[PDB]
Amino acid sequence: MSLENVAFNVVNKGHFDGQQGEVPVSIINNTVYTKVDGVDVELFENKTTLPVNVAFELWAKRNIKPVPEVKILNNLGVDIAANTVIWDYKRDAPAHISTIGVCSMTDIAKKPTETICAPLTVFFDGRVDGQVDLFRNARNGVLITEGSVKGLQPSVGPKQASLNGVTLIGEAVKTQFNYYKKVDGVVQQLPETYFTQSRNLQEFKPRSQMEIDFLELAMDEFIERYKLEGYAFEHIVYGDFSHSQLGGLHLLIGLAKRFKESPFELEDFIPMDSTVKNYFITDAQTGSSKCVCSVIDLLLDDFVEIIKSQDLSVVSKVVKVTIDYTEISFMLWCKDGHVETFYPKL
Amino acid sequence: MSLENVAFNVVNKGHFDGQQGEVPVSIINNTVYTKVDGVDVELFENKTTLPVNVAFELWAKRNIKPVPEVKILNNLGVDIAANTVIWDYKRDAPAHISTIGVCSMTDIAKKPTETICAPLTVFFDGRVDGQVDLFRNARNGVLITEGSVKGLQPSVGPKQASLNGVTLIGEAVKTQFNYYKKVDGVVQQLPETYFTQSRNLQEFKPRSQMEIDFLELAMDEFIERYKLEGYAFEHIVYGDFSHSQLGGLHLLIGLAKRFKESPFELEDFIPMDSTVKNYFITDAQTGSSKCVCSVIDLLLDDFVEIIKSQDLSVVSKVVKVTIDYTEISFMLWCKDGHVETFYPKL
Amino acid sequence: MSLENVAFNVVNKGHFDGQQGEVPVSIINNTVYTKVDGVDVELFENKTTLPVNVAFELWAKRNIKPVPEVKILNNLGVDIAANTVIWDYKRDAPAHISTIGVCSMTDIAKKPTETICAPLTVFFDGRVDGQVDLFRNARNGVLITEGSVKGLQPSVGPKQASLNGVTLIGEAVKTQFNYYKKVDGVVQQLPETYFTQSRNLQEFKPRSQMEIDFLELAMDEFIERYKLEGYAFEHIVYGDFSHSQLGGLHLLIGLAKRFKESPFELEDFIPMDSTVKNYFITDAQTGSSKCVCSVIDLLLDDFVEIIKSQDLSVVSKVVKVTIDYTEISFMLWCKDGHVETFYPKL
Ligand SMILES: COCCn1c2c([n+](Cc3cnccn3)c1C)C(=O)c1ccccc1C2=O
Ligand SMILES: COCCn1c2c([n+](Cc3cnccn3)c1C)C(=O)c1ccccc1C2=O
Ligand SMILES: COCCn1c2c([n+](Cc3cnccn3)c1C)C(=O)c1ccccc1C2=O
Repeated sequence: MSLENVAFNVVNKGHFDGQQGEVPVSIINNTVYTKVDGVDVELFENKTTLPVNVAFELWAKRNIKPVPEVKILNNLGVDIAANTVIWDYKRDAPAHISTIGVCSMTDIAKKPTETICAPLTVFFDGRVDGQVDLFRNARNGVLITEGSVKGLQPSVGPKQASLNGVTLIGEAVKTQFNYYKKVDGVVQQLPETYFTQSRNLQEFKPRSQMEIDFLELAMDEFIERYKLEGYAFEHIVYGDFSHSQLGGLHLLIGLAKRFKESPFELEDFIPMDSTVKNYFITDAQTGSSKCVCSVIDLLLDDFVEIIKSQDLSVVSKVVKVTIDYTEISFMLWCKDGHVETFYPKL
Repeated sequence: MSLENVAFNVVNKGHFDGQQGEVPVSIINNTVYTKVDGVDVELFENKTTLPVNVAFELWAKRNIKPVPEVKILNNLGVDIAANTVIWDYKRDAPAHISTIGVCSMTDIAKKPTETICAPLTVFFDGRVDGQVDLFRNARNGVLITEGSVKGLQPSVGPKQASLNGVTLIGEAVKTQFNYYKKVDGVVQQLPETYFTQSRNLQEFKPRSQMEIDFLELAMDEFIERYKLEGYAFEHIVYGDFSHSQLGGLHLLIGLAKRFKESPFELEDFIPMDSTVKNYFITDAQTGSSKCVCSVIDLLLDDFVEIIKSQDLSVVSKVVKVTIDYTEISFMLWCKDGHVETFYPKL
Repeated sequence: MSLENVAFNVVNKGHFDGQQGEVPVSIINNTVYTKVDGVDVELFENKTTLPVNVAFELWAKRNIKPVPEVKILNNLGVDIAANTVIWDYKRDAPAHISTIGVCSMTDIAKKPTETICAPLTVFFDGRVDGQVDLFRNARNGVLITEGSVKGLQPSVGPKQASLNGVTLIGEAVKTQFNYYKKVDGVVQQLPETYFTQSRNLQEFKPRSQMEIDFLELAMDEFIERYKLEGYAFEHIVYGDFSHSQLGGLHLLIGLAKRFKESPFELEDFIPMDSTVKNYFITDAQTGSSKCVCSVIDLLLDDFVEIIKSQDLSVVSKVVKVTIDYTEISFMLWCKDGHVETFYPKL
């Protein structure tokens, strides 16, 4: 361990790479600086709740390969990672507060076989040599692999993974993982799940013919083509901006469509990675706004499947949907056999 | 009062909504965090000169309806608001340092009828029940309403208002208010005033045929059409970029026209809401710059009216114009019956 | 000296201009505020390693004329400036930690003729009266002028200079300087040098017919036209995104071409001004990434000249090129008389 050594690696290798060497370091203002040719240059600003120098080290020792999005790990109940740091780029902080064989200040253990780790769900990366076997010996754990594991039934994970804070479907690298989980020394069967698409509002990319049609076509043209009469897409997806309180607008693709033609404000008042997000929206054009707007990025085809697979005979009820391996509650309101609204409740 | 309760509301409702409940809270680094599933998530970064936890509470209890822009309130001499917080999004801080019936740390009173409030100009919102009557009983105050008040002559305010930091002309909600003011227990007659348009440089929207022509047409074509020869629009509005010191460029629409074709730097060295703004501009293309460039966003039609309504017989003089209810001083330079320049002086 | 006076100047003149007057000032949170109509407004946030009030003063007293880019001054070995502050906008801090006749807290001297300055390479600005003569009397120094100096052989500097953080080729102002340097009281002959173009990725402007062709034409079309077969532009300039480790992509123009069609992430892990830059790149489309990607912004014509002026008979060797007056090392890899790669090594 050495602050100056960590700094040397960041300067010379872009991250911690176990290289020998030292550079001069100063710490002020929750910030780490290094001296370059007689002047101080900022290397790291600490936005975590850890000590500046500890956060610096964990950031430097972050996983720089494609890794599961934090929301996936959280949903599977991961407490800690084996011999790596999953950096949470949404929070600009470590996904997990403790480590195993990374950093002396945050380590609870050097190896995941230590008894302190037993009650924790440890994340194992099958791409790293030996970690598949560690998962077999672990009481509680989650495992990812690129291929088959002998004697374990896989769960096909999302297409996308996070690489240095960039969520992408890898072409030059593999981002689709098989998932395995153990609880109390017993291999679990992971449930059937939809997956969120983890897209952003600005450069929203469609991933189906339906989504291409939605973005290109007008509202009534689209609803007609896919026979979505009575499912209240006008409200739920397209959004209603007629009243002071903004109605619906619960699918990300719907936001992307409007943002294209008419910008608006999104306040991310809980800035973290989560399967579904709450935003305080204010529509700049109309002045329609709402304090808590639940937004989820499902493939529109998946959302259509879900809403078409519900009974529409009651006024209001909770609808449970497994998304990203967690149970998301939706509220379904109907009237005379038609949907009034269908939105996630967090 | 309760920090944890305020936090609960922000997490669950997006703002303070008087709901019961508590969440775990940590305060570090002038920042408020809450614990979500074993990890700390940032709720609020304090950029005010108040204590972090006080600023947090005032922000949470901000007015989330369309409200007057801070510049309007400042110009009318408002010192404090009755039973609400006008959040200043330009400064990312409370518009007023004291409160009435909001927060125990900043309250000077629970109700505006208390004698401490007498010398202060209190802001009353007629949309809130009872506040019209409080204004009648108040010695010093400013009132807004959507409609008529019995026995009071109104002043028609700006078309636009601020909703959650977004200045807009409301369609789904009403943003145009009637204004009333009292001084020493006497109802004032508010002066005839122009209003600034409160637009931004990037997505500048024209609001007249003249403004559409200005943006579309070339300089000489426009000046010809509206017979603006001798009023020196070339300098004042379009701007002169021939010399090291940038000449003119005092209307926002003029900046918007050039930014469209040729980007430049604007240093907002006094970041606050004000009827007219001073910027340190540097033109990227030419290298023409000026330390103090006074810029005001008047409707071009209004600006044309003002400059055409002046005597042009003297070399230099001060011209007073009521804008946003305050007296803005302009310097008018003329030569042989022609304008040389006409710009606001702050 | 006076904090309140410095603040008065910033408020009234946009920078320090030696005007008399005072405004109320508060210092909290490494931030300087001033009181305007009963509310605090932020004037300056300190991002330097100096005391907040010292950094404020140096920033206020920054040079607001076109000045050499910091990388140029660093390369020429400048330690200090005579009677001015070169503000480093890349680091948001003073380029030099000490001053001469600027600020009482940072001054080592009032005038550069003081004996403390003898071992330091002082930067002299010939546009300022008397400083040419000070350079003649100085033991160690660097001088810039707009025109000829009697009895000194000039070095023609870059076309571009920095004006208030904006690098530009001046039209309304002169940005091309003659350079002179003295070491141990002896005038030096500055070496023949290429210059970097100091452009940015987003609004990349071509400055030759070759560069226009590169941006417009496809890869194979361009390589054919300029007979660049065997120089491995496919790898070096255009970049290879086929493997998990990103190959090549060492010219800024190459990044600009791809960013146009396909965005990517650049982590500037040493945020300073330097002749060549190291970035941690992650390609959003492919997932191809690399921790240390050396990038230099040479005019493509200059880069073509350099690579065509090398012997290609050995497997690997270091190639030294004078750029921005400093020796930049390139690694040249060849195979059977063809280039494999040619990239800067820092
Ligand atoms: C309008 O209230 C009458 C009964 N009702 C409610 C809802 N809806 C459906 C709907 C469809 N489109 C637009 C608006 N509402 C109806 C018909 C809600 O979705 C709702 C959500 C959260 C709290 C309460 C309610 C609620 O009471
Ligand atoms: C050039 O000085 C000769 C007299 N004069 C001055 C002005 N103008 C008008 C003008 C019109 N277009 C471009 C430039 N100036 C003239 C003709 C100013 O506007 C001015 C502003 C602030 C301080 C002083 C002056 C000032 O003295
Ligand atoms: C692939 O290794 C076999 C020998 N070699 C190496 C290089 N190249 C050229 C090349 C051209 N295009 C793409 C990739 N490489 C070859 C042929 C490097 O550039 C290099 C850079 C830094 C450290 C080591 C090496 C290195 O060893």
